[PDB]
Amino acid sequence: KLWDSKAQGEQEELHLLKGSDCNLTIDITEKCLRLAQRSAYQLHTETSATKRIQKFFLLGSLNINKDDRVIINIDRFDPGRIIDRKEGNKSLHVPTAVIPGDVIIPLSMQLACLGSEGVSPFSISEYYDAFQTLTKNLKLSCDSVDIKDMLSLKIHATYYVDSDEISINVTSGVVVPSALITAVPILPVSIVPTALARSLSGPQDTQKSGYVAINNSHNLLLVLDSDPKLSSIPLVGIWVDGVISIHHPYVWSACMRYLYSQRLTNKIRDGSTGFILVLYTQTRPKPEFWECSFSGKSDKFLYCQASDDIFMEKVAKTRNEYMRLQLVPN
Repeated sequence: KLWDSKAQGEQEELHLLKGSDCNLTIDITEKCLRLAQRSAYQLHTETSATKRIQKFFLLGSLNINKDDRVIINIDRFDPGRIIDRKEGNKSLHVPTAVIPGDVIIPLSMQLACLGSEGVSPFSISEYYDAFQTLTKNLKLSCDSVDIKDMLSLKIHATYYVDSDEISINVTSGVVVPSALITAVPILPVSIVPTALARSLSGPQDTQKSGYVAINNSHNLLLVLDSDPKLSSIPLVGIWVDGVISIHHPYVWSACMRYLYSQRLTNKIRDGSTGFILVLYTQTRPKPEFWECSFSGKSDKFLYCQASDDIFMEKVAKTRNEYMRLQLVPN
């Protein structure tokens, strides 16, 4: 045995939305929706044979509240640019300017023909391809763990304009990995007191994470997520700093990242054997140790949509009105 796996506390079940009661909240500022409708109507009037389906992007920020409540605050519309790689004749549709920290939400909107009770948001023809691309990015990324790389959200909006007001039915849908991480508190393991370990047990509310290596003396060495030795060094887990508890969604995101990464080719401890998590919480001077395991289906995902009507005055009252959407999964 590489270390002692005896449980020192209650088991915990990890998932992205566990702390948030499986609920994902979306707040969209009525101003950015109004800009989206304006652009859609211009497009819809610039050509007459093309059916009215506009292609835009919305831009948001990811925020996590007092009680681990995940909220996406979408407040910027960006019509986007078209670029041509010349691989295929069809031109490509891309956001205007991808900002680091921006949640990119593809926005499709169309004027409803007569009446559409059935709502199909984030259809499989486009959402499915987008989510395949998303998980492909999640498998190969070398960057720090980012909660934004863990979900793919799209919005379909059906709108109508009359002389008095603009009315819009907004259906917003998201997909995300379903994997639950089983976590068991375990007894502390000796860590080589390197400079990283000393700075880690020391004192900003910025999350950071890394990976866990082992040396000849069977002592644990903490490693940065940017260390080039990671490609073949034997890895047994991760370290995470800067959260209040294990229920913070950043922890589930880091666990998923460790399990999925194919840049780490020497993961001698994984989900079947159990791997180590060194958690440097903000409420304790020393880290907590957990053994994590997973045994279910690897490529299964959670998804859902929400929809609501909104009625807007033609004149944008100088308010900060917004629309709140929740998560109602299948």
